[PDB]
Amino acid sequence: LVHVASVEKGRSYEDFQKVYNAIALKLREDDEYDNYIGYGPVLVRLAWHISGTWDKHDNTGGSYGGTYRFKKEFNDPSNAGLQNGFKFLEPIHKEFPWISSGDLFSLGGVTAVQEMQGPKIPWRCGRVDTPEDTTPDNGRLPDADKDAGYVRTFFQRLNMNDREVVALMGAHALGKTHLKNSGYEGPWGAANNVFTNEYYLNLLNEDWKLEKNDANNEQWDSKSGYMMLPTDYSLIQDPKYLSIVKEYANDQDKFFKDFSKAFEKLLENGITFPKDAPSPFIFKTLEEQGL
Ligand code: HEM
Repeated sequence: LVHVASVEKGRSYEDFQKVYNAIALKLREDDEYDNYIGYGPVLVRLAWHISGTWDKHDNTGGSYGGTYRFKKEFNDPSNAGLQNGFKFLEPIHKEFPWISSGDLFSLGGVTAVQEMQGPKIPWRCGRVDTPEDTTPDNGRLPDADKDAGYVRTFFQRLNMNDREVVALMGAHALGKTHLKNSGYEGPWGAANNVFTNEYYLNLLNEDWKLEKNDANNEQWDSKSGYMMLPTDYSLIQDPKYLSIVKEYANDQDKFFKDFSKAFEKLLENGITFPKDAPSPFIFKTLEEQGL
């Protein structure tokens, strides 16, 4: 498959900035969701899950075709709980009916991170909705009950290397697990709706204890009320992952720069951009705009 980026006809920077503003303002307004964590965490989880179905071998999956909108992908077990992020973005799509689904889903992730005080993520437009028969089959998204060699091998299908995987994983400072969605329960830290290098600091500073949870799954629990998944705990079991974890713990700006590069690569995998295409857009925050 080739997937050529096609700008939505007649739209420019100013148009996409209005869709960003709309998402950012509704993030401000619906602050009560999930005990006052707000929708920002589920929105970056949604942008990583629409993107994480990609396979570099045959160019199937990825963010381009906006296929999460179809039943098969929407009802994938690994996506339980994302229906909340979909329902949030849906009034915004009715307001701007011209934006493609993959562009809206991916832009929700960019808006969430920058409004939660994160790095600026450059974003590119151009995904085109594709038919229901291009919807990836269930089962391409990663398991939590596994080790550092599973993680390295999995992320290789999206050709992410070690540094990219560790940086990407740092988005687990946001939000929390929910027993009814994934069989795991608890947050990764205290400030779970502000983007910081906290996940790395908890991983190197907490006295973690392995316990079974109410779903019979194992997880690492700390005295502080925080949890780590087996796949998360892997990053300090592997000698190569652990030097990067330490590096991000001592330097949030290096983590912000590397997370910025890898989240954009994750959102653009599987998409060919012609060089007549617009440069990546850097969107302003509500705060930068005085709104
Ligand atoms: C091996 C990789 C990964 C695994 C096994 C994994 C697994 C999970 C699980 C089990 C949950 C909890 C879902 C729930 O109960 O609602 C979760 C949540 C979340 N994940 Fe990951 N994760 C992985 C990678 C990533 C990456 C690369 C990102 C983002 C760039 C990410 C972002 C999030 C966010 C922000 C949440 C919280 C959402 C919320 O609060 O509802 N994850 N992850």
